[PDB]
Amino acid sequence: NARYTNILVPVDSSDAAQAAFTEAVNIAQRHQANLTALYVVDDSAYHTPALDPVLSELLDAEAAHAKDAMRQRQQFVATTSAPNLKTEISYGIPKHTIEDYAKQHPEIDLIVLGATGTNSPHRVAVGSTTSYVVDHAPCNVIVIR
Amino acid sequence: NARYTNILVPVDSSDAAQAAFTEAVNIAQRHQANLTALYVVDDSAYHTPALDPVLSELLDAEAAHAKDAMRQRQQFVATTSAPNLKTEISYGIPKHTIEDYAKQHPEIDLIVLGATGTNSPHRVAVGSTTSYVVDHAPCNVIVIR
Amino acid sequence: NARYTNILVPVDSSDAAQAAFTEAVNIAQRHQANLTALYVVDDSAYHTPALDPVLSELLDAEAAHAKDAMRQRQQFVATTSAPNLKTEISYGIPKHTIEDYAKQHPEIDLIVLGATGTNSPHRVAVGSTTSYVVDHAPCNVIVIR
Amino acid sequence: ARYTNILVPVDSSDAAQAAFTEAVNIAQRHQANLTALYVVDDSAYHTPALDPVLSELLDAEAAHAKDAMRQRQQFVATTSAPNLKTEISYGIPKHTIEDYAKQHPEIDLIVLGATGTNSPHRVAVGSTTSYVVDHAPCNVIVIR
Ligand SMILES: Nc1ncnc2c1ncn2[C@@H]1O[C@H](COP(=O)(O)OP(=O)(O)OP(=O)(O)O)[C@@H](O)[C@H]1O
Ligand SMILES: Nc1ncnc2c1ncn2[C@@H]1O[C@H](COP(=O)(O)OP(=O)(O)OP(=O)(O)O)[C@@H](O)[C@H]1O
Ligand SMILES: Nc1ncnc2c1ncn2[C@@H]1O[C@H](COP(=O)(O)OP(=O)(O)OP(=O)(O)O)[C@@H](O)[C@H]1O
Ligand SMILES: Nc1ncnc2c1ncn2[C@@H]1O[C@H](COP(=O)(O)OP(=O)(O)OP(=O)(O)O)[C@@H](O)[C@H]1O
Ligand SMILES: [Ca+2]
Ligand SMILES: [Ca+2]
Ligand SMILES: [Ca+2]
Ligand SMILES: [Ca+2]
Repeated sequence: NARYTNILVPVDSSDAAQAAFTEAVNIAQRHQANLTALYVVDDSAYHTPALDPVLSELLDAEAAHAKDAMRQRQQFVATTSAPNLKTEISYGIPKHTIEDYAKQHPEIDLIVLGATGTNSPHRVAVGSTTSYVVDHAPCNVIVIR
Repeated sequence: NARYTNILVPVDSSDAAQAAFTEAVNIAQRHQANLTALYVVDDSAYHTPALDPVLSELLDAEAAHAKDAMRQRQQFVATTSAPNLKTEISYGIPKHTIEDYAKQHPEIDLIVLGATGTNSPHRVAVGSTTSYVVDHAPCNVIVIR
Repeated sequence: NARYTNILVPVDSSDAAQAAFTEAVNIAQRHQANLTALYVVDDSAYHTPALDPVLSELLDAEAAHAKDAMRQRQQFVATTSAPNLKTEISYGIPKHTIEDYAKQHPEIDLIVLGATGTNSPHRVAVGSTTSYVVDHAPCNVIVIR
Repeated sequence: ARYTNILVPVDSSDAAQAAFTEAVNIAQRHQANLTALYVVDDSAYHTPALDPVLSELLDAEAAHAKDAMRQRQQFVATTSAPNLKTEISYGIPKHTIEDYAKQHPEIDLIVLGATGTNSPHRVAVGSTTSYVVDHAPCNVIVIR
């Protein structure tokens, strides 16, 4: 019977992304699929070179919070029958970085995304990351709400 | 342990939609969910009352063809372990009708869609019916490519 | 001191598109630009070859109605200081045809569009033809509402 | 009929500056008021302990946006455009631009670049433009 083999679940810090992760674990268990959770630290903030260290302080703190969240997720997955969890934090423009991750790891056959994220839940029904990735992903994409 | 209960798969006459239907059957099998396939006959063409019978002839043929496709899908589904298939042909503006179907049958907890359809596979990676439904659906949506 | 030289105003049969045309003539007058109004007859309806005559009867009537609206538009432009009006009725998928038209005539340096059209004013603030054209046009695009 | 009040939201990109330049061209022809708006995006993830770090960053970005505004004020003085209001706000850009137009309902044109700082090698129209075209109460023109 036909199955997903390699799932990607991009997550920001939002409850909607965490609900997408939870469903991605459920999908991974059902299909006995590999699972990768990816947080992108957005590094595109305008700055002159003089402000490099202030930007690093901000992003490295964001990265550390994201790593603490991934550690809790690894513990959670160990209580399920999903076979594994790889966790990854990378820096870049989130939507581009998600697209490139999928395209440059072509074994990935599903992306699981929250409908919304940290910025726009009381303004749109679907955020611009989700919309972009739906558009540009080389594989199936499921939007969780 | 959450599972889908009632899956809606909107189909046009395209191969992309038929691939979406095949996956919806796989999801319905794995979840033992109810499945409904829905073809919308687009009835919005410009016409004066004098041309009603001409348009009616064209739309009635399209409907009949869609019903032929549906009969074949019922036969397919009987070769699988999916519980059932409800088949529906509706007249309306496709993206609005899909949205309304999901909102008006709120037990629907997944919509399955092809990325593209009959019109633009050669111009876009995601068609405007998909993009509309991803935005406006009250439930999870999965885009199949 | 740049000016437009060759403006395209795609119209459907909606009031919103006619308000677009009205503004296109205003822009045309100001820049002393050439103006082209383009109505696309959507010929993408599902039909087998036995049905071509039924479809053609529908499309020819739509085309004839469009031609009468163009006649009225030529009359209106002659009451203004806008240099001219070319009118065109084409057959194809509307958003594709508009894109192709602007690429076929690269002199075109503005496309003027209504925000919405005949199908979706009660569902969206901007229609799918307009968003497609904003995305895909090789030149500036103004949206009229 | 003519435009009375034009808003031209700008980021720091060349695209946006081309948008600004056309906005001046439109403003002169119509003898419309012109406002240029730069929104400092303040949505970065951060805990309270990091408030002052983010403040430092955003305040520098704001300051650069002001140097751009000053150079634009000087350009507009060379033209017969009636005026330039310059403004710098803090918030989510696309939301802020929408709010600005609905909170100043005299605005009858928004002029935008097709793309901006982040995505010209990925999309033909950016997400800020997309959102404003959709949510604006008035005409919107996309410059490319
Ligand atoms: N930085 C990121 N890293 C990884 N995944 C992300 C990131 N940002 C968003 N996502 C994924 O995309 C989903 C939707 O977030 P998105 O950014 O589209 O919404 P939003 O922030 O509410 O709106 P917008 O950013 O368009 O204002 C999230 O639930 C998450 O799954
Ligand atoms: N008339 C319809 N009835 C039911 N579902 C449809 C209909 N039209 C499209 N869909 C669904 O949406 C999916 C994508 O089709 P969509 O219409 O968005 O693409 P397209 O025809 O290529 O592009 P567009 O119509 O934007 O030019 C289809 O695979 C199908 O699942
Ligand atoms: N067939 C056409 N020929 C020329 N221009 C068109 C055509 N259809 C739409 N347009 C142009 O696009 C503008 C917006 O129409 P659009 O089709 O996007 O909106 P809609 O019909 O309300 O929504 P949708 O088709 O997405 O449901 C119109 O005001 C017109 O300028
Ligand atoms: N922070 C801002 N303040 C004011 N105007 C802006 C801002 N950001 C973008 N704009 C306006 O929107 C136009 C398009 O920028 P947009 O942000 O949509 O493109 P992008 O940065 O290339 O893509 P994206 O942000 O979707 O990755 C700009 O040229 C500018 O006119
Ligand atoms: Ca976001
Ligand atoms: Ca379609
Ligand atoms: Ca339309
Ligand atoms: Ca941007």
